[PDB]
Amino acid sequence: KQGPTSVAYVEVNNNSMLNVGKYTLADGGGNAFDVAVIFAANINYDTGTKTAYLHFNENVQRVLDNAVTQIRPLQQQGIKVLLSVLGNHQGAGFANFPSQQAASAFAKQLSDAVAKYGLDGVDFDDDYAEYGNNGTAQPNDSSFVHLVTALRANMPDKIISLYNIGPAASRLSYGGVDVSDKFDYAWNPYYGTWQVPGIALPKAQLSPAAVEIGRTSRSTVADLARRTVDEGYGVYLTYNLDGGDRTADVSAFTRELYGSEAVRT
Repeated sequence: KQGPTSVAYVEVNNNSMLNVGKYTLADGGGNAFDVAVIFAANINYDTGTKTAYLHFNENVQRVLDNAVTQIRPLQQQGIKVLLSVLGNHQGAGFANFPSQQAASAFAKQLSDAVAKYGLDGVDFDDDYAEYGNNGTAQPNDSSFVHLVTALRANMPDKIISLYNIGPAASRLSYGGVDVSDKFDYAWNPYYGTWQVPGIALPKAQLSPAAVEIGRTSRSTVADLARRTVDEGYGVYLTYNLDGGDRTADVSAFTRELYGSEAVRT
């Protein structure tokens, strides 16, 4: 196969991670999706100890517990599985850790979870942190740099991506350390639009295109996939892959990115 890296987010509250592996190319049998993102674990905040901590809801916990049936088969077929981490309305976000020491401890929780569940990496979606809640601080400009540096050092051979949104997303430099190059990819969160991420990564690692499989018109899925290839960008983002038969929607972009329609098992 040859073309941009395709990513699929799955809201595990309602959908199965396995749907991502159901799609292959008619010509070649290659994967229609290269990366699968578990959406999403959380950054919670313990008001008592004034410490943020990683949290998994019932659904997230459940698929993680069942890695052998939910994640593992996706990986055997060559799809990389990432755990997305999102804000949870508790004031703590990726941009307000009080110190390097504090961000590092959270980064360790991340790498420990990735190691413990055999994941390929982590995705950051600094949304819903609702900074300030529970007496927390607003975003500062070293928190994220400290979090990313520590994580990258914890799992140097794995994936770390950025969902381009929120405070964290524009706090990539501090004290001479720009953490842009510690990200493997970065992509646009706005479905049905082309918005190039600001992060300092080469075209090969960015996805200005964003689509919601099923919602975005197949004509826009296609125009976005086409511009991706035309402009030379190396990543393409699909959000909310569900269990319906989305063969036509996947083919919309696979024909332009890879030159083959998709088949679904």
